This record gives sequence, structure tokens and C-alpha cells, in this order.
Amino acid sequence: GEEERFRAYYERYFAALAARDYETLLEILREFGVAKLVLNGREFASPEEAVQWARDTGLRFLRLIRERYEDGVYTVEDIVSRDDGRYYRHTSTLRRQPDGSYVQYSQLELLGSG
Repeated sequence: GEEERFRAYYERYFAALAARDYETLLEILREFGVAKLVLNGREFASPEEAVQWARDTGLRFLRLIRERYEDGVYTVEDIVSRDDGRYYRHTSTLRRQPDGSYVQYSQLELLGSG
């Protein structure tokens, strides 16, 4: 039931981001086995760097748009914002690796600012 595991993990994830609780995001990434994040092609070598990014930008959660499940590939699209008022369409693709860790590929597309 990898699809159920995916969805329950994302509930914990987005709810923690709705609380701006960046440390819980870290524990969830570690527990699920995400070893690496690549964001618009930039390497974040471990969950530490990913959550440092979230804290440093002041990442906020606005809206979930869709979730799609495939064997070893979980795709989510949501809307997020930063401290500086900028809004993004976020497409995350979590890919299971041969050794059972996951790599998250995030694409962030600017939706604008006030």
C-alpha cells in the first residue's frame, strides 16, 4: 500500500507547513527516507538543506491542487508563498531509488507578487 503511505505522509507534510513548523517537516522527510532534493535543478544534499531553504525563505502553504500516484513515483502540485510576497506553483515528484531512499524533484514556477 505505497499509495496510502504517500498520502498520509503528505497530510503530515502540508499540515506542518501550514503551521510553518519546519522542524516537523525535517522529521517527516527523515522518517519517509527522502535523502536528497533537487529544486529547479539546484542540489540540496540532504533534508537539512531542504528545510534550511524552507526556513530561510519563510515558505508558506496556500493550496493543494492535485496528487497522482504511480509505482515508486508520487507527484503533487500545490501553491506556496515566500516571506517576500512571491507566489509559486510547485510540482514535486518523489522518486523511489533502488536502495529504497527517495529523491524529491521540485519545480517552482513564479506566479507573481504584489
